[PDB]
Amino acid sequence: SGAIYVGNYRVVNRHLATHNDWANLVWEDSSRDLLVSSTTAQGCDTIARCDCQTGVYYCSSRRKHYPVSFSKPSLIFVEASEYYPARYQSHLMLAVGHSEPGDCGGILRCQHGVVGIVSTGGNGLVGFADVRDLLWLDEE
Ligand SMILES: [Zn+2]
Repeated sequence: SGAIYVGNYRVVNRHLATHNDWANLVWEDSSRDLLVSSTTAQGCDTIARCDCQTGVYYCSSRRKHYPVSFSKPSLIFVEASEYYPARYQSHLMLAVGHSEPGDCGGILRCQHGVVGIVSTGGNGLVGFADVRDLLWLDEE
């Protein structure tokens, strides 16, 4: 589990979105596994605005923060998980690392802020849904 709280936005994995999230929907994209909802309270998270490919992500299944190198956001085939069929996922970044389904929503950060959230796993890779292209999270 996990979310990004930027301004009056909450960013979650689309597959983990709640009724409240859908009742307060701003934007969602199945192909990216992202959903953004509106919040009453101001969040304090900063979205990274950069092309960094090194960062640190939180892995809840190991209670560890792992430094990782990660790929550029791309359209990648993802094998079946407990929450999606085998399919193409867009704006996805891969690293070598541990990811169980419960690790979805772990934050990946660099010196510039939040890069993305864990969205995929298996075959010894961890996949992160990028958020750095969503410049509208910074305003409104
Ligand atoms: Zn960065």
